[PDB]
Amino acid sequence: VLSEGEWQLVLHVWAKVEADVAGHGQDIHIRLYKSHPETLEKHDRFKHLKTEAEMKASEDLKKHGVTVLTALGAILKKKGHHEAELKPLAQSHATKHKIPIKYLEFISEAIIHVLHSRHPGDFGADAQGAMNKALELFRKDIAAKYKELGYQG
Ligand code: HEM
Ligand SMILES: [O]
Repeated sequence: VLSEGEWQLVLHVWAKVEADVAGHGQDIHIRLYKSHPETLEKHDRFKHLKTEAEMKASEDLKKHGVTVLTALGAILKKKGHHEAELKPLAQSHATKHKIPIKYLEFISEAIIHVLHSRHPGDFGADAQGAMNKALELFRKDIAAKYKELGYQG
């Protein structure tokens, strides 16, 4: 649904994330947990972290951020052909972690906020539009996989 040109913008900005995976991971999760504190209760391994300082001091959270962004980066680089990458993710998030689709909108907001926060120059109107479209397709496809697993999250 994205043009080849929009995908180049998504991957261009993604390389900036890859220059600091762990720092982007942290900032996205702190944003997620600070703005949507109910998501913290679904991150049972992190729910004891109540302050942004406790969160930034958690090397465990920092590691998880790398795991999330690494997985998300692999999806974005497939330019929409991510069936195989989304399958394990939908399986675990729908059946094991029980993360609703709405929480994916929340982390999507957080990703975009952090990207603009760190790269206001490269992440302009067009890049934001493309990244929003890419994250939108990601949630759309993963919601379809949720239903196929019988969980509508
Ligand atoms: C872009 C969106 C997301 C991506 C790419 C992502 C990716 C991952 C990956 C790769 C794992 C480890 C393997 C697995 O169990 O599937 C994981 C674990 C997990 N994710 Fe997600 N995730 C996303 C969003 C979320 C959100 C919004 C939550 C809400 C709290 C969440 C909750 C969890 C939990 C609870 C685990 C298990 C961690 C543990 O207890 O060790 N995920 N995620
Ligand atoms: O995650």
